[PDB]
Amino acid sequence: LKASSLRALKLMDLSTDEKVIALCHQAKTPVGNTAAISVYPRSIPIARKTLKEQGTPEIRIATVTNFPHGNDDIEIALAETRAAIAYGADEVDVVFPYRALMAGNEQVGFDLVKACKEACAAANVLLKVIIETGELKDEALIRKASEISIKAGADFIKTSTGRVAVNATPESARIMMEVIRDMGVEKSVGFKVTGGVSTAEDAQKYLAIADELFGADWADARHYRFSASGLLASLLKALGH
Repeated sequence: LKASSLRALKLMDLSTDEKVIALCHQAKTPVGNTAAISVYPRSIPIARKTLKEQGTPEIRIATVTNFPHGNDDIEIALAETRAAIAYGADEVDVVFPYRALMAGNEQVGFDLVKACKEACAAANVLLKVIIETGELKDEALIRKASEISIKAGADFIKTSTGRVAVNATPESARIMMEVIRDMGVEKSVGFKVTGGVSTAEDAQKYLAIADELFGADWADARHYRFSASGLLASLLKALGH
């Protein structure tokens, strides 16, 4: 559990200016740095300044766009993504238009993700795509949203916004990672769990899914992330802090 907890901590996207600064401080933990912090776009500049000032410039800055709604207006999602890039994001987590998919429109999800990926790729920014598994609910829809996102060039597929009633489950995590495996894209596509990981014991289980599917070396920071309320504290407690 100590080994899994240290591993999970180093895979976290940890999520007023004073609160952003505090977040950056919290990412620099006694046992190592989280992979990233996650803030709203407007907070990226002050976060970058803080991370540099505390000597942790390698902590990535992630942000969110089309968020949390997953609306199907490509031009708005793209403008927000371009703004996130311009603010200085290292990574952008865009919400997939999951309601449109549930209404039978697969193409708009492809087009939205693709537009955002093209912007991100031009700037060497990673794109994560939030599919909102807790709203999709159905295995087939979770697979479909995952598949479309991957085909459109997602660098990560992500369970959830954290803003709806149901976020990640072990089953939705397994389904999404199976899509990565089945599509043969494990080298280029990561998986991010949001919600459902309250404890160090939970984190261990989610990591074990990846280890079982791909082998224990797969889940590095380019391929696996965590975000959940309370998780950092639980991980630190497991590690003696």
